[PDB]
Amino acid sequence: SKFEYVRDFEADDTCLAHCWVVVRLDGRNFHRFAEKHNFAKPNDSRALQLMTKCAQTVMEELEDIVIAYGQSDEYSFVFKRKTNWFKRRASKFMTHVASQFASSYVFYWRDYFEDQPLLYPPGFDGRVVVYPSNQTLKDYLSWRQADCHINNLYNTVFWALIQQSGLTPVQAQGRLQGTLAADKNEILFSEFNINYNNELPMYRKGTVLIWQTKPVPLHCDIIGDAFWKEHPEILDE
Amino acid sequence: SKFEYVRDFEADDTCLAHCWVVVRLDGRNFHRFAEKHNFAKPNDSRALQLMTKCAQTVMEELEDIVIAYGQSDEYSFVFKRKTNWFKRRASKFMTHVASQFASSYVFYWRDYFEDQPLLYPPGFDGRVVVYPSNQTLKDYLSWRQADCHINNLYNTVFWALIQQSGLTPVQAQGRLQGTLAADKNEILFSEFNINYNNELPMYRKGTVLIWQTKPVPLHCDIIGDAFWKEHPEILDE
Amino acid sequence: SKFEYVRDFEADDTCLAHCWVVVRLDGRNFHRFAEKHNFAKPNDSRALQLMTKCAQTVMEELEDIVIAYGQSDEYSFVFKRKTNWFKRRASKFMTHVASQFASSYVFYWRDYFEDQPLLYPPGFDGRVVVYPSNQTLKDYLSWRQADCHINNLYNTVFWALIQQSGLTPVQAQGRLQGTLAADKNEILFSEFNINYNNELPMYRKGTVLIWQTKPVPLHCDIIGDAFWKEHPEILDE
Amino acid sequence: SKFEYVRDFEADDTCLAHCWVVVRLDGRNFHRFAEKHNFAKPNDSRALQLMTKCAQTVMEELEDIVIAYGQSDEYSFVFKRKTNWFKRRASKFMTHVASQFASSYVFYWRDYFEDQPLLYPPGFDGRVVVYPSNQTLKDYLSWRQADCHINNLYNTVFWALIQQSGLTPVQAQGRLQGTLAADKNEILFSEFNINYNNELPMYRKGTVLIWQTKPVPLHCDIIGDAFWKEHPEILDE
Ligand SMILES: Nc1nc2c(ncn2[C@H]2C[C@H](O)[C@@H](COP(=O)(O)OP(=O)(O)OP(=O)(O)O)O2)c(=O)[nH]1
Ligand SMILES: Nc1nc2c(ncn2[C@H]2C[C@H](O)[C@@H](COP(=O)(O)OP(=O)(O)OP(=O)(O)O)O2)c(=O)[nH]1
Ligand SMILES: Nc1nc2c(ncn2[C@H]2C[C@H](O)[C@@H](COP(=O)(O)OP(=O)(O)OP(=O)(O)O)O2)c(=O)[nH]1
Ligand SMILES: Nc1nc2c(ncn2[C@H]2C[C@H](O)[C@@H](COP(=O)(O)OP(=O)(O)OP(=O)(O)O)O2)c(=O)[nH]1
Ligand SMILES: [Mg+2]
Ligand SMILES: [Mg+2]
Ligand SMILES: [Mg+2]
Ligand SMILES: [Mg+2]
Ligand SMILES: [Mg+2]
Ligand SMILES: [Mg+2]
Ligand SMILES: [Mg+2]
Ligand SMILES: [Mg+2]
Ligand SMILES: [Mg+2]
Ligand SMILES: [Mg+2]
Ligand SMILES: [Mg+2]
Ligand SMILES: [Mg+2]
Repeated sequence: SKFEYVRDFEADDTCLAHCWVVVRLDGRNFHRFAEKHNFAKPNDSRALQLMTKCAQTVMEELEDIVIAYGQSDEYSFVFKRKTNWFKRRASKFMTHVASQFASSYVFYWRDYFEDQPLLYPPGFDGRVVVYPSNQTLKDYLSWRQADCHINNLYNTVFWALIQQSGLTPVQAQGRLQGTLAADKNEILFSEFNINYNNELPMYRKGTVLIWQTKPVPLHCDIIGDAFWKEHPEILDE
Repeated sequence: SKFEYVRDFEADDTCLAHCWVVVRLDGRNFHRFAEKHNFAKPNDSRALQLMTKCAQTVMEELEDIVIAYGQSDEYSFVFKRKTNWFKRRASKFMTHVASQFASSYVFYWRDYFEDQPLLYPPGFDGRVVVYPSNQTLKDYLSWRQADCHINNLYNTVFWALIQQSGLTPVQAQGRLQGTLAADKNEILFSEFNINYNNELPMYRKGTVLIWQTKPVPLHCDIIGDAFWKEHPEILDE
Repeated sequence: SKFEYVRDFEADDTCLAHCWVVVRLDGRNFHRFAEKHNFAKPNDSRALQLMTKCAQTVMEELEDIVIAYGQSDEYSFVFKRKTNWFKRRASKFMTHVASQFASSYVFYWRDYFEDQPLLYPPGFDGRVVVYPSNQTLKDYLSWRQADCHINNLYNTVFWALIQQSGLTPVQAQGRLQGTLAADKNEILFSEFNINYNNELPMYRKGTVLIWQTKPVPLHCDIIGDAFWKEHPEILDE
Repeated sequence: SKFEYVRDFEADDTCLAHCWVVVRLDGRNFHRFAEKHNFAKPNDSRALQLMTKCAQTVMEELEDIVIAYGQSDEYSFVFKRKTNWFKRRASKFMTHVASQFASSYVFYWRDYFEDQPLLYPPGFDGRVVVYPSNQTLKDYLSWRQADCHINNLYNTVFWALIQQSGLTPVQAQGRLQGTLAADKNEILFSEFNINYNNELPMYRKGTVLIWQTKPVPLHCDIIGDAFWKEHPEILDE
């Protein structure tokens, strides 16, 4: 050797046994990316589906992933809790998911933005997070979907006031400050004749991914017991 | 909130202060990748330069990277020890580097393999490693370059016995087993008239990357004090 | 400051939320300790009760400890899973438990070994371990009690062959090698007229500690659902 | 097994190679302890020497400790950077030091407080901290000694105003608020005829411990190059 001792400094990063491991990817500086690639506000069917695409690439190229959830510039992958893939080394789980996803992005870019030219190669960030119980995991997801629902309902009526109402951003925010759920939902139905509840289920619920085999996308609620009692092969395994 | 508590389970991963942080990327299952994309043995000018390309993308899109080194299906990025980028969160450092690199790969694929068609989107793995001293860091690099030199000298004469000598792999390995440095180096000069020491400096030394501004590639030795006394802006900062 | 920056190098050690934290203490070089303080084989009522003593000291001086279990030169303390004591910093949990226990040992030494003189100050080691589920925690305990039962049944018949049978250690081990449960249990009943099942419940079951208030010691089985259905205030909290 | 799988949940805690490991002990609730055991303000020769005692116990019973430093209710042990004791497992280093120290405390209590009766068994806390360079380590110590010097100079004149000047605490603090170094140092020399610089070197410099063999206590400055150039066997090893 004479130099291989340096390998000793590599610290362990094993994830806690019998726990759900979760890798959450989120595009870097994507606010600036959507700009330069003219993304549709508040939702851009192309983007969401490209992301859902990459997501599947990942769910197929990697392993033990029993579910994924996407929304905005992000995706979460939930590996089977008894996974033994890579000895549960957190560093592996996050870097493979992250790299795979990022190379799949530029790859399938044309399939979704046939007209639009990818200006530069995009960045993504990762992280691993361990959830000890099905409840905590479930809660994690709900935290995400719910985050989605709170952002879409905000952006939908936020951009309708800028575009279809001709208001500068600084205004639309000043006008929506303090509004409740029914508050915004009304500003839509009555101020733009938009019935939120009719919006695409991929904008107000995000995207789910399950095996059916292959990773079939869905836009159903995952916060309610129903979805889970309907799909028990996912958690009790 | 009502669900945001789940965020609390995200464990710290801060890297030890005043230490060199190092991210080392290495292509996944690349043995099978080089196969399907017909890579040249023992070296493939295209591959090495694409890698060196991505590497620069990374050194520009990210920050505080004072040096990089590449070889085979890998690259190491050494961030400035007093870096404060991302509060030294190991998870960030590795996933950005990994994702960026992977998206840049498919992006600039044509520029290097204009003829060859990228068959699928490639995978990369990451990791962070902290080195407490300039000596240990330097040793790390030497470990890499030296690893490079030991593999190239082995593969060069390993493939010359299979290709230009018509030997099955199982043979060439049985014939090289136990050979010393001068042993292989001779099997070349006298059995194929190949003077190893004349081989491309990018095959037997790998690739280095420094600022000159922009990331200029080099193929000089980094194991010898010379290189460092010649470039002190890199370590003593 | 001018020197306080060094405080920054103190790494986080927070234990995973909603998880059972467990500190397990085990006397250092106690084999040599029991020797010099003439401990009774295979059990020494003094030792076990001193340990159970210290254990209570700990359960009172520290907090959120919902249960403890002792045996041989060790004790395990199980903190309430939603504990927030010390922000769940693993380093605190283990060092307080360890120090407290060690000072209580020398303190109450006379109360248990009134005749015997403590020769030197004894050492103890600690560690923290996180268990994600009640099942895993329960399993942990069973692992301990069961370890206890497997050692006591071995030592009881191991020392009866050395003392009451006049056999050198090397022999008694050669004679017990390969024996089953009923094998040793018989070597007792028929070779020394000792009915194992009649042995003190503190030798073959160890010691448990629960609040009743104060930490009341017990010597009942904790591997069987009974104990738990009998004491639900412990886990479901 | 059938239960031993639970052992798998024990996470690694290895300290970074080629780095100074440091265990810092600090008495728990000692403010209340000194009270009940009538400690002398601002310094109590008994306490400081008992602590320095325990400290030596530790430096002898454990290993690779190349130096220690004490002051107030605390002590720091600095293990030799290339130590391999316990595979550098942080959990071991801190719990042994902590337990050993705590049992030695109650043990040698009489030798220092022959008159005073130890009321209850005392608590201590631990932690491990890794320093990458001799400079950072040195700085750590200076941080401690300097902390000592800043507290002793504050307490000395803080208690002289309460005792020898008959002022309630709330006052003495209101009077010392905003004073500089020369400010307090003068309030002494001129208001109580006390020349600080003449105070015991164990009160304004703390305590150091080196091998000479055995752990010989000292009260010299360790912040100045002198001490180190005078003792090079400690760091360059
Ligand atoms: N117009 C448009 N922009 C979108 C859409 N989905 C995501 N984005 C963009 C704008 C959002 O600021 C961004 C996602 O939020 P982030 O918090 O990740 O912001 P950003 O990516 O700048 O931050 P980060 O990369 O995490 O540092 O992606 C979409 O459907 N349409
Ligand atoms: N023909 C050819 N293959 C190359 C060249 N550079 C790298 N490779 C391939 C073959 C090597 O097995 C591989 C790099 O070694 P690795 O140990 O990373 O193997 P592999 O990527 O299969 O493992 P891993 O992905 O780490 O699990 O990349 C090249 O210039 N020419
Ligand atoms: N005679 C006697 N010895 C006992 C009794 N309880 C414990 N011991 C002693 C002998 C055992 O070897 C030791 C506990 O087992 P350990 O595996 O902890 O051994 P030891 O303490 O030497 O190792 P360690 O300190 O963990 O490095 O304590 C007892 O009741 N009677
Ligand atoms: N009278 C007196 N008290 C002392 C002496 N040395 C230490 N102490 C006591 C009073 C100080 O508040 C205490 C050491 O400071 P700490 O910050 O450790 O306070 P305390 O032990 O309450 O906090 P902790 O246990 O860390 O939670 O020990 C001494 O020589 N004389
Ligand atoms: Mg983010
Ligand atoms: Mg983002
Ligand atoms: Mg986002
Ligand atoms: Mg590898
Ligand atoms: Mg590879
Ligand atoms: Mg490789
Ligand atoms: Mg042990
Ligand atoms: Mg032991
Ligand atoms: Mg034991
Ligand atoms: Mg403290
Ligand atoms: Mg204290
Ligand atoms: Mg203190």
